[PDB]
Amino acid sequence: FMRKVVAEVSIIPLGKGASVSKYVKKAIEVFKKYDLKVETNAMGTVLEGDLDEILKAFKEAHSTVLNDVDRVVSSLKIDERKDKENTIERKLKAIGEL
Amino acid sequence: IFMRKVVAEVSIIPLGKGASVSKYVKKAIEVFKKYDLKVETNAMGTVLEGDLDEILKAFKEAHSTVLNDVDRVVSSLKIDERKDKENTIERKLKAIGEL
Amino acid sequence: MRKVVAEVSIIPLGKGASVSKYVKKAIEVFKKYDLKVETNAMGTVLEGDLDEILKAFKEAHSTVLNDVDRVVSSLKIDERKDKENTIERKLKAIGEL
Amino acid sequence: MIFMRKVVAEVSIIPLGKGASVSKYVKKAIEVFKKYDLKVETNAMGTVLEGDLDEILKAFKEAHSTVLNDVDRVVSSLKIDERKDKENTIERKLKAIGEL
Repeated sequence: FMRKVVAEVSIIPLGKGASVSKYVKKAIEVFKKYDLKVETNAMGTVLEGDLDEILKAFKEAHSTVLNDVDRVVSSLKIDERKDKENTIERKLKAIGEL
Repeated sequence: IFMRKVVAEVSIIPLGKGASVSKYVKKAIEVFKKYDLKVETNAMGTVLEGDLDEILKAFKEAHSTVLNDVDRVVSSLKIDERKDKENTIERKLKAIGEL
Repeated sequence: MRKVVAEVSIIPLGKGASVSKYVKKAIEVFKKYDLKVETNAMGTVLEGDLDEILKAFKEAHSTVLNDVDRVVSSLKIDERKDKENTIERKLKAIGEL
Repeated sequence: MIFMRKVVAEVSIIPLGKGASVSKYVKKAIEVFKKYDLKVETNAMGTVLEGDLDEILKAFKEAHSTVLNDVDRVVSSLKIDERKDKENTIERKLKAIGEL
């Protein structure tokens, strides 16, 4: 990485009803192809790594799901700072989660 | 006796105090322990599982707790609810093989 | 009165292509409350009491859930205590009014 | 605008700096978006964009980065709504929602 950040992604296919886990699992598999730390939770997936890699993984993940459906709503949230390292563990420690 | 279970995610961001906002966020998270909710904090937000009304109240309090020490706060609440299957963190994670 | 400016986005997960149909229903719900409502292409901005917004949010979400099996709704709140916060004030502060 | 893959999006660039006021930084981000080949419609909680997906991703990164140059931390969000069965435009969504 050159410019590390911490992010969270959510990819939701529309028009396929409520059972969409099969599509979401596909998106998660996409992130794992990149040089990123992947921590999936029940409402999205947190990523740690190069900003460009995250942007590319986000687009691919979104696009992969869209390939199987007609509409997808995807969200990408980036948290980047200059005063400290941008890592998952640092954020967790800062709030006493470790 | 009445449980309308949903899974949600909350993020509270205090503004005007620079980059170091963890001290405020920690306080907001503490609030959740007072409610009958499952709490799973991650690096970008806090996932909650429990009654919808309880999550709405916990959200308002967490938001307000931070606003007490800062001048401005931007808070987000996302709700995921379905009526065909149980709304639990465990089931969602199992469904995608994370458990 | 505890005024805030907020944004609500509701995603209904159905098997048809028209979601706007259900979202329109959610927007009508907002209008039953004492709130200023400004809908845009990605969500609806609300201005009014925090409690009223929380109630309106819950009802809008629930109304859509009555038509589809799953709904993902988001509520974002921007509250400040140093100044009065309103839709028009926020817009003018950035020269977008 | 010029595109190969049009989508409708909403962005919010939140600077974590000194003082509750962030208007200066927010306007800076908005000016960045306007420099790209996109339709820009700012509302009180975010900025809606219409244009090519890649142009939006580029604009997003630059807006986020330009704000980060002035403050020590930035939390930026991008939400994309893309469909293949109908055109992805602000106008269509507004007409479909009863606003136009």
